[PDB]
Amino acid sequence: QNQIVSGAAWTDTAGNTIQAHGAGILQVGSTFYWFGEDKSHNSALFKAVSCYTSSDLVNWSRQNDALSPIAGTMISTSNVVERPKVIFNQKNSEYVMWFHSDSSNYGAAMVGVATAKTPCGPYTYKGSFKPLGADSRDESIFQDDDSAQTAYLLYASDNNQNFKISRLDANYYNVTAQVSVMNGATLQAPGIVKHNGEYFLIASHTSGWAPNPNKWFSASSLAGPWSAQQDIAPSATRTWYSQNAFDLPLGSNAIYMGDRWRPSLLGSSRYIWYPLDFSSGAPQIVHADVWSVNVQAGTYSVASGTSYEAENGQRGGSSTILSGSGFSGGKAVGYLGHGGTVTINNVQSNGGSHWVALYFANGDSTYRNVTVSVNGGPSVLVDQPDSGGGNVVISVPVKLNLNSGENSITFGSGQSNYAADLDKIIVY
Ligand SMILES: *[C@@H]1O[C@H](CO)[C@@H](O[C@@H]2O[C@H](CO)[C@@H](O[C@@H]3O[C@H](CO)[C@@H](O)[C@H](O)[C@@H]3O)[C@H](O)[C@H]2NC(C)=O)[C@H](O)[C@H]1NC(C)=O
Ligand SMILES: OC[C@H]1O[C@@H](O[C@H]2[C@@H](O)[C@@H](CO)O[C@@H](O[C@@H]3[C@@H](O)[C@H](O)O[C@H](CO)[C@@H]3O)[C@@H]2O)[C@H](O)[C@@H](O)[C@H]1O
Ligand SMILES: *[C@@H]1O[C@H](CO)[C@@H](O)[C@H](O)[C@H]1NC(C)=O
Ligand SMILES: *[C@@H]1O[C@H](CO)[C@@H](O)[C@H](O)[C@H]1NC(C)=O
Ligand SMILES: OC[C@H]1O[C@@H](O)[C@H](O)[C@@H](O)[C@H]1O
Ligand SMILES: [Ca+2]
Repeated sequence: QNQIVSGAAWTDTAGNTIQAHGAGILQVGSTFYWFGEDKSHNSALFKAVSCYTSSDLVNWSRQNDALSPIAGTMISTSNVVERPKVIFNQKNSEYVMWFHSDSSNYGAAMVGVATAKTPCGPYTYKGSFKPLGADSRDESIFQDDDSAQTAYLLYASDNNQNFKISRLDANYYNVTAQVSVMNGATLQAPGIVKHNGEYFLIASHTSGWAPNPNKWFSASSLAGPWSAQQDIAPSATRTWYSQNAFDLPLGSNAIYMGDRWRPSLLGSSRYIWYPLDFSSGAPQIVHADVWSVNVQAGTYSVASGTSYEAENGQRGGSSTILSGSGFSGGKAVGYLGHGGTVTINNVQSNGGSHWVALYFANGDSTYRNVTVSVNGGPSVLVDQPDSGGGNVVISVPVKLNLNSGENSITFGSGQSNYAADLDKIIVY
């Protein structure tokens, strides 16, 4: 049944908001382990490397925290611990965790290591350092599938200007040699997945918390040469408002796992997971608002839903129709909220709880929100991130309770702040 619904608030088996940002994924046997920053405290300072497990990548269960602060050290609560990655060391039968270990102004620019014999740990800190003497901020660990299972650190170096790939020693404890450097790449948030014997690097450019168009690069060796940057998503959408975290191989394709960073409320940062489809020979995000993964078969199924054009709705109050090449049908409804509404009618449904995808444009740099009322019911307030332009449409999901047969859905009523411009909705 379960569904990967990007943008919705995800909850563990305990009903608590998952707090595993900067995802790192490890698969011991039939269990998946998801590692991330715990951001419960709405701050970038360190609180925990969390630990969640699952058997099918949707139903997650929060274990003990795999790494926890230590006062007077550099994994203390005055420091920063980002993007935990974990591979398994066959030789030592040992789980080695890498992370970006830094100071609160990111001037320290180090890696940190920790080990444990249990996948979810807890892990003991072995210390932090500059890899081969150089800056390391955003990083990732690639485990090759050669016989030695050689591991590589991927990291943004020299104040994020030069992207580097270096080989890990046979213990995964330190870096033995450089392999590759892209000078002036200003790449961060890296991941690598190996597909058809070719290495694909995925990475953001550097733009603070602001999402930018993430890029793919390929090479037949980790040393290179690497292809020039290409898009994994439509450029205007800024990776569908997200930033790469982990790229997990899945059958003959992969899953793109990104974070939607909310700097002003970091705990509430969302998880953006999409099929990464290689049918063209290269990774492309499949913009699936709702989709399912069958891990055992390495397949994904993209749920198909029904589109309703916001402009075919019934406007109320001071809402308007707007025109733009970014809108589906060429139109959207503006001036929603602050006295303007639109009701979408004859939304057909077998009844129950249905994921509905609100397609909108938000030209501001800050969040808006919209009220959503089904058949005159009490409204839920749905968040609307900055979209990248009044002509750029991304989508957020809201789970709604419909009746069998004909429903209505009302946007913008009972809110004094303007909402974002509604392009359409897709009822799954
Ligand atoms: C729903 O979206 C609206 C905007 O679309 C959000 O309203 C904005 O809300 C913020 C925070 O509540 C307001 O901020 C503050 O303004 C006061 C003085 O006005 C200032 O002293 C504070 O430092 C802060 O900046 C902001 O005025 C408001 N802007 C607009 C245009 O409405 C609202 O917060 C969202 N609601 C939810 C539940 O997320
Ligand atoms: O804001 C913190 C947050 O955002 C990301 O990245 C930023 C930081 O890693 C930061 C560290 O100094 O560097 C940003 O990059 C600029 C660089 O692009 C510019 O040209 O020069 C300055 C030199 O001071 C700086 O290096 C980067 O955007 C991370 O993705 C996220 O995890 C978190 O750290
Ligand atoms: C976990 O989610 C999966 C959906 O694929 C399913 O087994 C069920 O809904 C959940 N199981 C439990 C025990 O909560
Ligand atoms: C790795 O080597 C660095 C030198 O850059 C050193 O500072 C650090 O302590 C070493 N750590 C381990 C675990 O070998
Ligand atoms: O500020 C009020 C207006 O702002 C515009 O940017 C938006 O496209 C309109 O639909 C309306 O919301
Ligand atoms: Ca439209």
